[PDB]
Amino acid sequence: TGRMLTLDGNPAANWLNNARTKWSASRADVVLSYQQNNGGWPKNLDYNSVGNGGGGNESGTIDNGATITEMVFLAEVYKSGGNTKYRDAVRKAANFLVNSQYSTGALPQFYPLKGGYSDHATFNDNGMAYALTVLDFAANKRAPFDTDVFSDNDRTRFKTAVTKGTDYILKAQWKQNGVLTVWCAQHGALDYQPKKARAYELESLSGSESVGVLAFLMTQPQTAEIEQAVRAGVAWFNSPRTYLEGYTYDSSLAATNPIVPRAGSKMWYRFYDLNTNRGFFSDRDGSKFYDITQMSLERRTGYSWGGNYGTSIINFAQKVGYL
Repeated sequence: TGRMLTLDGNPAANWLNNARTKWSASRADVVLSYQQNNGGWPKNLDYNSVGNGGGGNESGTIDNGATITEMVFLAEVYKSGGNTKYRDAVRKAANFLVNSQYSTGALPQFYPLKGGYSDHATFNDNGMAYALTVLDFAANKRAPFDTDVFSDNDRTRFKTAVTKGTDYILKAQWKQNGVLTVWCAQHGALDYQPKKARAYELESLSGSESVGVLAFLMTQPQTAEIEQAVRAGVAWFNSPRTYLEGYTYDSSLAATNPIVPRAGSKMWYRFYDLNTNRGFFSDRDGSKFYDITQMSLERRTGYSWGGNYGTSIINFAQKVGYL
């Protein structure tokens, strides 16, 4: 309606609403106990298995759902139970995210900056896209942030951060021989270029992370340029030059080859070549190759090299008429 798309079925919104009750509410004190003084969480943790934390002075991170998940969860616990220590934790977390943001809008994996690939704009593990989703829900007074947790001035700051992040995403979207496509799992914070991360994470279009970036963009006012960018990304996911036809990724078969023939099924690669759009593989030696059986056993079983990534964004695009 107008230039706003529904949030019903939006993958980023679904992640956020699920995060509100990710753990038992009785785990709130254990979650709180790991928050660093800068407002971020230090690592991804399983709060159903760990003991009490002891705070700390290390860098915060958005690796593997950290910080963004905890802050949404604690905002909901505050909404439901009224204990202001949780409100205060959420305030520190939102400030952490904004403090981490580069002038260009990029969000790093770790902050304060640790050097290496963690400094890059990090789409990996839905980090930057879902962090911007959290800030956008906060900016727009959406539950669980419709309590007294934030002021009007806070929301103005968050809207600015979301706008900068959107600008970053639009500038980083990869032009493949003149055609707008999608994003690498990480890009240069200042130069917008695709970057490597770990040895086996090469410069590429990301089949895994580009879904969440498109979902975040679909939460925003659909300007002419944003509509074009989203339609381009969806068209890339829905192209026979991108998906593998009559295949699925079965991780139970990873001992030799998880990419297997299957009727009525499409598969997306985790990594595509920036220029040729060929699905590819890597390994701990940083090599680039096209036959997954050439990979070390530990990397083929220890990391997913493809999946059903496109399904959720293509179905959502169909729902809202973006095909």
